[PDB]
Amino acid sequence: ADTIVAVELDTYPNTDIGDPSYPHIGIDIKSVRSKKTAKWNMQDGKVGTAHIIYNSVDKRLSAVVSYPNADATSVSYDVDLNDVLPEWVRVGLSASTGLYKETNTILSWSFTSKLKSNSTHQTDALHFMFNQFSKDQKDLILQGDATTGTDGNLELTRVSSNGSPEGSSVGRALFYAPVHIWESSATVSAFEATFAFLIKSPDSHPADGIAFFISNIDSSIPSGSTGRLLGLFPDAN
Amino acid sequence: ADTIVAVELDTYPNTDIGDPSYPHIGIDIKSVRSKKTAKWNMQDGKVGTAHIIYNSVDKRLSAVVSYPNADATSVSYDVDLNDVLPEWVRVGLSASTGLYKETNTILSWSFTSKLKSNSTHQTDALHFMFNQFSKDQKDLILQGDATTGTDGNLELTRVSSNGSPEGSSVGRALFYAPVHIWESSATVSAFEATFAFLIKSPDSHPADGIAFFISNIDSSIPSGSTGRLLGLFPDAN
Amino acid sequence: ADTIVAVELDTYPNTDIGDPSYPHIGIDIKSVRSKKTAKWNMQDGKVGTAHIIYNSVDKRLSAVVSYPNADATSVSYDVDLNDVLPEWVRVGLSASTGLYKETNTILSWSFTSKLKSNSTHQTDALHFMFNQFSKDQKDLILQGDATTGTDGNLELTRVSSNGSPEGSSVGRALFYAPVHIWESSATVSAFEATFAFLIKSPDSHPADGIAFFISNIDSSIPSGSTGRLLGLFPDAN
Amino acid sequence: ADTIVAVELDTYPNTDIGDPSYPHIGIDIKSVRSKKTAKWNMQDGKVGTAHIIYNSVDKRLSAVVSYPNADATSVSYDVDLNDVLPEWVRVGLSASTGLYKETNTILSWSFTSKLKSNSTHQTDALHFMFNQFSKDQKDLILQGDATTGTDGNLELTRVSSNGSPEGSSVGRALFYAPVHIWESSATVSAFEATFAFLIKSPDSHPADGIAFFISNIDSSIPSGSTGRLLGLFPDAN
Ligand SMILES: [Ca+2]
Ligand SMILES: [Ca+2]
Ligand SMILES: [Ca+2]
Ligand SMILES: [Ca+2]
Ligand SMILES: [Mn+2]
Ligand SMILES: [Mn+2]
Ligand SMILES: [Mn+2]
Ligand SMILES: [Mn+2]
Repeated sequence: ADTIVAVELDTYPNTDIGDPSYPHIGIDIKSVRSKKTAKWNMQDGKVGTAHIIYNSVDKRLSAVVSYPNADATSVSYDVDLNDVLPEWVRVGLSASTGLYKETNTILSWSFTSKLKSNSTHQTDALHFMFNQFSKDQKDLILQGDATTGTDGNLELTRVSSNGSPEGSSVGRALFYAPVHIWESSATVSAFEATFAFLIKSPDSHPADGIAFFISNIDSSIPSGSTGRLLGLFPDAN
Repeated sequence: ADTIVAVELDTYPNTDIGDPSYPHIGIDIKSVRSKKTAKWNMQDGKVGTAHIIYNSVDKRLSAVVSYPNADATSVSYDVDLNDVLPEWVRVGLSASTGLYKETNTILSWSFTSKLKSNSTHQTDALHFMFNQFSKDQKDLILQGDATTGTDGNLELTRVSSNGSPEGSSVGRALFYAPVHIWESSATVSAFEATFAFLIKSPDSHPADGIAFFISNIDSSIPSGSTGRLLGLFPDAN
Repeated sequence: ADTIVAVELDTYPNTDIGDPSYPHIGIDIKSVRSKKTAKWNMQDGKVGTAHIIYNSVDKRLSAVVSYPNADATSVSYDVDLNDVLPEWVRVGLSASTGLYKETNTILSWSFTSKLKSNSTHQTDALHFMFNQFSKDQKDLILQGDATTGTDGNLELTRVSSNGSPEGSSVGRALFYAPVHIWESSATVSAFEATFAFLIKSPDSHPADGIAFFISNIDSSIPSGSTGRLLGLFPDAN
Repeated sequence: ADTIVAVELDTYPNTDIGDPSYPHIGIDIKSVRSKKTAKWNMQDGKVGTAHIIYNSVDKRLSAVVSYPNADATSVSYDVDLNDVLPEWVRVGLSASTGLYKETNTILSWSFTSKLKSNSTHQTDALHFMFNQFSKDQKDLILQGDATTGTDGNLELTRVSSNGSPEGSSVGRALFYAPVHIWESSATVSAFEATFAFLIKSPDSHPADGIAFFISNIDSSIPSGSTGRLLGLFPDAN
């Protein structure tokens, strides 16, 4: 009733769980215990951009977190979303804070996803494009402390009037229209997403990080999703 | 609180209103009293396909209802949706029946729509692709007697087990995610849609017709939307 | 100077090479000796549709040849196009005949391909859409006996005035604009293509088959590309 | 044999022709004598972005040249490209210099274009995406002094090693694949393009300007296309 696949950006390495010793990216299937991990070179206060693709033919969850001038960090995990995700899913954004401070602002957001059938070709599909959120932003489902329009951006985490990334925070947002994972006569399916993000830390010990996650249209933030729980996974591991 | 712009397919010409004397297409702004009209050559039991575009620069509501081998029928009206539609709209499908019988089945359905901002370029946008509806069809909002999956199609109107188009009927359906008409820093906006439809009449006196309409996320079928009221307009004219 | 990756549709099983004992699909890297194979259930005179995807993160050449009502046939091979294809490639269509007769008509043709950079996001990319070829068809590069506009279709192989698939034939066609495989600051690349095809055989012993292939902008049909050589590979194996 | 429709960015107002008295934008059909004009507020050394759309239903050439924080400048002209452009066209970029200096660098470039037929729906079409040009840039046709990869950008005009916009210059570039304006069974056609540009002037008296133009696959720069001739129109007016 509340299951999710997440692609997470980890700034604050919680050794106690199983994350490497520095900032890392990887795939989480069912829990905080990411299945695959990788090391990315944090650039505090710098502009970033994430990417993520997959499909049934191959069924391989892959990611690419890039930085300008800086070199690429990727990770790939083999999994059957067919077996994991609800036939119909929802797409949103999560970011987190707790003891540590950090900014979680989204500049641009893009989502592509299609479904190939038996009939002939070019069956079903959907796209959502973002470069600036509004005070309106009505085809979006925000959770908790997310803020849209702050500075004309999707700000997952709590911010002040001067910047000052707040702590002990948590919220998220998902596109209105559900998504279609797999189907009766579908033999070739696909998903594509990219997203620029902006993490800012006055501290050298930045918060927790960000995260792009897939779950049920019903997905809700659990208890103390705060902290390293990036509001993707309850206390279970 | 319940306003709409509609592109309608009129099979049953109700002289009493203002529709020409044979089947016609045109633009309806606020009421049944379509603003522009045109004559299209009905092909009962044959496969059809509608199209419709517009934008602010130009602000001209235009349409093209085609038939294979058959020649094109188009109509164009000058209007300010900026002035008419809610800043945030919804996209759906309507078809109608009353004293007259006719089929209103959708084979394929496509929706494209984008928003150009000041920042730089390629700001906001969305796409929805359809070639076959499901028993599921969960990212769709159906109204009344619409049926999804019947034969793997979106069937706006009431059908029997042998075909037999039902009469005195009415229903519709809209994509889940709202749409974004105009905005703060948007100076160049656009909308694009095409759709194949299938109207079937055992009778020579076919029902009412079909209709592609834009309204509020709140849009609901009025009283006796049945008949020529194609469930787009209440009794007001 | 003349290298290619091909996704081929094999109707006429030439045991002497290494193809299974019935019609099959698979990946060919450098030669006729396809690297991966699979069994698809031919439906002579019936409408078909092929699909094919891949990318660097994963680097896995995958395919899906479907038939309506009929079940799916797929194959997947792990390869480094980065290491194989010219930084800049060309996209076309090949089909073949020799001792055996068969039809090789294309109804629809679709090509999607993009390149993700370091700068920010949504870097480079291209699309080409086909549902009917012309007597014109000017942004297409046809080779040999291919015919465009015959019946408003791309007909790779030689046809008569009554149908009568010709034999001992060979030709192909590619989109004008070159394609961009990999690049300096590209860390996330992708390719997507689908295509409906129509193979017709008065005989029970149909020709050779079809094939979607990637090569150099310079790609030319070799000697006796005819036969099982599907005009993709010279005599080398 | 050499005809063109152009959307031009005019920095250097040549009163002697018919351009207003300050920088302006407008539509040129057959000649320098733009048919429609409008006033845009130049921002030297600042980042800009142009847009342009049209189609048969409506047949209205429209444009939007925007600047960040700054307000929009648009122009619209009614014309029959069906009657003017070759059934098959080419898409490129032009910029100009002469007595006056100015920079003409392109950051991003985007092209969308489709063709609706009788068959059913979603007939033909093409897309080209740009955010950074290469030393390679092989699916592009550059003319004269255009430079690709200079700083990872398409630089239409002649630049030095320190910047120093050169004078008395002229060149352009077009996408490889031709374009399809109108056709046999096409009743609903469309074209869409946006583009960010960067004009830089050490002087207060900047060169000539930029220009997005449509012509024949054969289009070549005429004599002294230099100057206000923005290399779009020969000496004829
Ligand atoms: Ca952690
Ligand atoms: Ca009527
Ligand atoms: Ca063979
Ligand atoms: Ca001038
Ligand atoms: Mn972790
Ligand atoms: Mn009417
Ligand atoms: Mn073989
Ligand atoms: Mn001028």
